[PDB]
Amino acid sequence: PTSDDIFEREYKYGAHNYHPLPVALERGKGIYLWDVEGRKYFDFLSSYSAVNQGHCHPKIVNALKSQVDKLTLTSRAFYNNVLGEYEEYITKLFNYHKVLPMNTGVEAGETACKLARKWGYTVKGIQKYKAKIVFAAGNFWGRTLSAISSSTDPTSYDGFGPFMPGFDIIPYNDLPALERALQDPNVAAFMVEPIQGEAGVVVPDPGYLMGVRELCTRHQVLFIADEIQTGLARTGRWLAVDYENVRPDIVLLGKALSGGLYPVSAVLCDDDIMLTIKPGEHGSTYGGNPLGCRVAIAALEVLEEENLAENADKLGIILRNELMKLPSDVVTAVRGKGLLNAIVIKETKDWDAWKVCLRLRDNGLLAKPTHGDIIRFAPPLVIKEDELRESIEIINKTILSF
Amino acid sequence: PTSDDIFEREYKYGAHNYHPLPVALERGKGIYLWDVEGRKYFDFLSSYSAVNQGHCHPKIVNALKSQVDKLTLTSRAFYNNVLGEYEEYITKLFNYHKVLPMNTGVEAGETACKLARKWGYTVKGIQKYKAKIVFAAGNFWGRTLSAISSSTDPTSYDGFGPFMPGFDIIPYNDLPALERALQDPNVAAFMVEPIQGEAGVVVPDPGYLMGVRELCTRHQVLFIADEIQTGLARTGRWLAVDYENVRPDIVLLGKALSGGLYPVSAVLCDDDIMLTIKPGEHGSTYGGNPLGCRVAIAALEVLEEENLAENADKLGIILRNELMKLPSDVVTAVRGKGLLNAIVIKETKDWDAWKVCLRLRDNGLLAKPTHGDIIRFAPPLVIKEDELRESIEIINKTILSF
Amino acid sequence: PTSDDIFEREYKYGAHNYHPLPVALERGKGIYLWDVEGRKYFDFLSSYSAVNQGHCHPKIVNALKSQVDKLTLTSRAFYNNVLGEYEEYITKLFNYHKVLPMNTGVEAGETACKLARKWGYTVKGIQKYKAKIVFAAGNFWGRTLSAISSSTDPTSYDGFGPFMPGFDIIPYNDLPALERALQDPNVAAFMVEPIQGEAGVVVPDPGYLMGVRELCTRHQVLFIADEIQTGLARTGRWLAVDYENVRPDIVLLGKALSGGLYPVSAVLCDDDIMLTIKPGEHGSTYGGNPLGCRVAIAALEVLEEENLAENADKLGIILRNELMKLPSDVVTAVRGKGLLNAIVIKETKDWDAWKVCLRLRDNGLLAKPTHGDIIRFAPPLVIKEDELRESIEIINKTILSF
Ligand SMILES: Cc1ncc(COP(=O)(O)O)c(CNC2C=C(C(=O)O)CCC2)c1O
Ligand SMILES: Cc1ncc(COP(=O)(O)O)c(CN[C@H]2C=C(C(=O)O)CCC2)c1O
Ligand SMILES: Cc1ncc(COP(=O)(O)O)c(CNc2cccc(C(=O)O)c2)c1O
Repeated sequence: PTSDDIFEREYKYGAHNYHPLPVALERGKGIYLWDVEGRKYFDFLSSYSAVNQGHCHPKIVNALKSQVDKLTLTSRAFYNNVLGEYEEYITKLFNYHKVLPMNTGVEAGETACKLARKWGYTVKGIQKYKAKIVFAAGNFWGRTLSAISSSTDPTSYDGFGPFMPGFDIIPYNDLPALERALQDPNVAAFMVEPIQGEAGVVVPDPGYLMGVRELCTRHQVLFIADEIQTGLARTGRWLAVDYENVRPDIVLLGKALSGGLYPVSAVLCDDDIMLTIKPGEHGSTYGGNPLGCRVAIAALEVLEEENLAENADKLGIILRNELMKLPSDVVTAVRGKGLLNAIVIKETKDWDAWKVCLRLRDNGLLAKPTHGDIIRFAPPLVIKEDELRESIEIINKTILSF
Repeated sequence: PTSDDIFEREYKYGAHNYHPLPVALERGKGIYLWDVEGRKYFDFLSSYSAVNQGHCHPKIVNALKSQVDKLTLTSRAFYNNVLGEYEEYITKLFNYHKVLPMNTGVEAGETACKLARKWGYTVKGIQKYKAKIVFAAGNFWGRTLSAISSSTDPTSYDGFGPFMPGFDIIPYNDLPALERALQDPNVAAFMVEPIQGEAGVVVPDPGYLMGVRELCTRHQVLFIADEIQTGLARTGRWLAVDYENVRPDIVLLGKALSGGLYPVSAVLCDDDIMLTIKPGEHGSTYGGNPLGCRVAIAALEVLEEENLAENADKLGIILRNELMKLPSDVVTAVRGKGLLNAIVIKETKDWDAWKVCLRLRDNGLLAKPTHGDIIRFAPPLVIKEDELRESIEIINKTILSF
Repeated sequence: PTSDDIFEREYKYGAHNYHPLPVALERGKGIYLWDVEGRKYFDFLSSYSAVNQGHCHPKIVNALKSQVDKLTLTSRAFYNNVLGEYEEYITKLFNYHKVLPMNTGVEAGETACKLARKWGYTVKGIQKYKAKIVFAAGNFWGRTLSAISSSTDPTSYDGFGPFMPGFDIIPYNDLPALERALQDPNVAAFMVEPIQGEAGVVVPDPGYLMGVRELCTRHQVLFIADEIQTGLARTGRWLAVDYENVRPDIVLLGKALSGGLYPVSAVLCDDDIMLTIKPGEHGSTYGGNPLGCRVAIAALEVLEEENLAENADKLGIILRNELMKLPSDVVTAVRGKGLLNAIVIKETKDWDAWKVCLRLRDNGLLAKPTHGDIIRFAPPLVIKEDELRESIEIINKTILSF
């Protein structure tokens, strides 16, 4: 019942794999969240880009409610009338031959690694089990053994047994390093985030994505774009990669694909790649279930109908321009695209990002630091200019109160 | 004859592999340098740590002058009376069984890689040509094909053909990454600089070197310490690694080993490692020549007799403490050990490190930026407190004139 | 103090990467060397062609002595008044646009490989990292990982980890093999020694160098001539390649470039090749230092003023003609050009080249076998006919005493 009671209970019956910001939410609608004491807050995290369409979006909620009375899961042992409709929809929306439905973001990543590997052997001709996938330092795509194996962050891999072989890491936003890495004919793919979220919203230099595409094509290497956090209007486009008109070989979607109402994930690619996996060689119990498909279609429609991409683009500019007005002795950097932004706090003797977020919380705005001194600002794409302007002032006062 | 004439001539008859600070020196003594116009300057670069003992140190100069009239080079085909004297001296000074004499820093590095590899196969038992050497990102140990192959800096490797296999790179100042890397039994060694010079004087966290030593020992991996720039009193100790009482398996020395009077390099290690290389398997025409050995002995004696290490330690503190008094909107960071220091210039619309160095030059102090916004401050170890204090003020005025 | 004490000391404190001829020299002047017991010897090795001008040549010694009191090293971070003077001198002497100054022979070689590669990509248009450099079997250009990678001699490469990719080897003195090799458009250069020194003074057939030049030009491949041992009057010309009037694309000089007083190396080529390397892409701490430049200028002047080339040519003929008078059951072959010569000892049950060299030593002449049965005879170019005649008799008696 009480925030402290809630914290207390979780601490007793739940694993301590997290250290959340001490706020106990019980309701959320649009850009707002309310804790157990009734206090309202601006959501400047969007569940890590999962609630782009805002919390409990009516249209998506309706889709869930209508389908639950009909069918929720049959398993892929049999067909369900909804999946194919969703598949046709998403493949045409993103312009790819097929889609492989999964549940979580890591799963989409695993699927991509399996597609890349399978393709490397069956199509590229790499000798069995000598295939490698290159990743960029600072990457974050999940918590599976394989995912943490490509991580350069000790917090993800330290203490977690022997790691997955075949994973090469190179610096991010580095075309020369990529080119150097692609000299090995055993490389099957390169997986990259158009903008690294958890690394601290690190935006690569303009031309980077074009370079990656040119390099991968030239060396017969698959370009896997992890758009699980940057895609679906978040950065101001359907896919962050759209900013440079780049067409990755494989695109990974997740989070906002369901508006935060169901774990839905997707991996898009053409037949020459997708069909390397035969019947019975890959799957998931919940992947492609009826319920998740209806919410996915609805979540995608919301993004389309409400032109959330153009909104994100317009308002992001304002957000960044205003944030840049803050004192350099305070905010050392402001970066992002669309509504995926972050500020770098100059950690000193007294203050730090956590403290800023605690006080920010006290002033009605919810956010969390990514790397101790980096604070992410990513409010639902349904936010309005005035609402943005109000939150911006909450950020200003908090920042200027230390 | 004229500075501009000098620049002009070099531009016409010399390769453009450099873009030096526009100053044409013709004389140097101790901490001072004089250009062709007679203008005196404080040397805050020390020829990249090669003139620790100061320019044209009388004692070293005498050693060179006496030996040149006797013998300079016989080649290693025959013995010369000087080499063995030097060997006994340096091995006992640094407490290692033997020393392999070479000329340049890269050569010492190459020798270490060859020792590591040879040892990996003959002693560790690694299968022929599967041995790997791990390096830390940001490393810089020369310009040979092999050296640039371990580099993460595009300026060193871009455009320079296929690279040397067997070189693994991990982040610097990262014990978890090292440990993860040492899981491969094929790793023969880990080469690290106690403090990365060219990376921008990046000092690892206290305990790092102890961790590296513990990790290497535990995994039967050679710990190669590149002390070519941090050693010989530069950081305040005979070897920077002395700060944590760590004993690397192989130590690389160069630069100041001759006071800047002759290219002399050295690789120190015990018999179990050194003796893996048999007669006729490694060498150099000039390595271990009589002339270089006399200057080397003299250069080492100067460091000892004049207690330059303790001086570097004492004055470095002052240098850093004073530099830290500068405005944060100007100097964003000050780092170093002994007289190996650097400041990070907040590059803005108007100013940058090059400009600061140009004006610094105009005010009588010579220094050069390492990475566009990083300026190194490393004056000869023979500098005095008042002289340091004077140069410090030259730095202050220049910094505060923008 | 004693020869055996000297051998003993080195064996204890120095790496065993060599097995020199048991002679402990302490002084050398001109063509003579004196050991610790005062015994005088004729130097028939010239420090592997490093002391062409004779040991401790007064003119070169003076140059070193004058410059040491002024400036020795500033580093390439700043300009020094001497370098440009030397550059203008050497470029005009050899008739090439520019010169890239380095320290050791291998470094000049590495620089050439980097120039060839860089040129291959930026000017020839070879795809990134597919460029190859062809070498001739029996080649020897140093001890770096890259250098040993082109070696066909097990003693240089065996046990030294994975090798450098992109290095193709073809038989020496073989135009058809070269032509066949140059069919691959990815070949950027061909590095050759006009006469292979360490292979055992193997002189190619007349017309070979002309063929190489015609072939390289026709296939847009750089002709890199390693004149580090054959150049600077040693064979009877400024460059051994002068014998056929061939102009290589890149010329490598070293050893005698300083008369054995300082490690000085040089790589000469025109702008279209030299300028492919931009500022900050290649260098060396000691490369182009003031001290080395003065000795280099002096060493070159000595060669010029004293007409050492014509002397080497004249006396070499006498040396070879006399050596050929030896019994075939003893000396199976006599070869060379200028003062770069060698005899092939018919190794039998009792005698061998080492033994001949040991007894030769006992008779006052110092030489060393290159490949067990090949003995090199290369005395300083300052030798006189009578002195040569005397040494020739020492060779005769020794050879005829078995
Ligand atoms: C870019 C990216 N790709 C994949 C994933 C993994 O998605 P999930 O498996 O559905 O979580 C992510 C993860 N995004 C975050 C998850 C967090 C969490 O574990 O609590 C925190 C922060 C980001 C991303 O980012
Ligand atoms: C730490 C370290 N180790 C080796 C070397 C290479 O030694 P050299 O072959 O003697 O140069 C260096 C190089 N230091 C610098 C060299 C240059 C240059 O090539 O001009 C510039 C800056 C530093 C080390 O730093
Ligand atoms: C033809 C040639 N090119 C380059 C080199 C290497 O120069 P270095 O200055 O030694 O780096 C050489 C090496 N010449 C040599 C012959 C015998 C023995 C040695 C040695 O002891 O390593 C060197 C040649 O020949």
